[PDB]
Amino acid sequence: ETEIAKPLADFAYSLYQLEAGNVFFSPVSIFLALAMVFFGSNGNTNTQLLNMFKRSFVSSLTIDEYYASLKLANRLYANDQYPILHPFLKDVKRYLSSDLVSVNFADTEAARLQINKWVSDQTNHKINDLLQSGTVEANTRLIAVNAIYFKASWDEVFDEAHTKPKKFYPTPHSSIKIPMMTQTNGYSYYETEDYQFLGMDYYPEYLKMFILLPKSGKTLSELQQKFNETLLNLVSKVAEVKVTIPKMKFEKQMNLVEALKKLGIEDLFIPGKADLSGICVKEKLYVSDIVHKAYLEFNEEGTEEFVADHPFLFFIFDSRSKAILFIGRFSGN
Repeated sequence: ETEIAKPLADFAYSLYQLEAGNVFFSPVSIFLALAMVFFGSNGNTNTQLLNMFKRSFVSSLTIDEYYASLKLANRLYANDQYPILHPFLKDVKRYLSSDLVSVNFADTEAARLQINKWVSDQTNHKINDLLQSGTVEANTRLIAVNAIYFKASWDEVFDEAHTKPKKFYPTPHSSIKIPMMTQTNGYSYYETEDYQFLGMDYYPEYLKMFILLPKSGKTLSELQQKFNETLLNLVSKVAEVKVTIPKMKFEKQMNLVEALKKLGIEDLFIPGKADLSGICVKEKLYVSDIVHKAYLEFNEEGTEEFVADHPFLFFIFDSRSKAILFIGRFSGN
């Protein structure tokens, strides 16, 4: 549980810094995807994986997460031609509640459609078309598709009649008028010279969303180069706040190969060089594409003093495991 939290949060931020005005993804979803190939990898492939996200222990994390709903859709799709080692299929289910499925890549479009529909199922049809065309090819060996579906009501829902459009400042010069939610209520709170830090509970209340709102004459960009830690900000919160935050919708699809390459994971995507001998010994597998989509709303109702009217960072936190389920940024597009 907590043993995973610290390298998970360090991985979360590292990817967040490689990122575009608004950002939204699930560190946990990608981290368990990496977990799957780590389990199946050896040699240099496995070392670059191990050095990236730092035997598991994650089976302790996975058991934490379920029971509103939180559903993981973590899955490898392996070309038909390849026999797959049985211990890997057992461990990936036992310790990660994930699996590898052998699939007919002949008829590339139909396989792609079957996968996107599988992903739709586990995401109550809110993560759809996760695979874009030309991510699968009749000779593709291994693709990883990756998402978490999170639906939860605010502990303290907003009164829709107070949702007034207000000025939001991508930069102190410029301005754009957007719908914002307001209410006055009890919230977790902490403050420095440089930012405010707000906690908004979901229900159940160990699910919370957090916002780091830069104060004073500091922009998000300069502040970002000073974290993360985010997990420590957790420990320091204690307050009644009048909260005004944008009411918005995040739907980010991301092909992660280039970010993960930049992070130091490379052999995994190189044919011939990738070592997935723990998945298939009778043929050379390699990852053509890891694809991730993340959906989430700032809604009066939840997912689907403090005025967040300039750029801010946000993350969705599970206090049980201390896991950063989602991390993101809102800059006004």
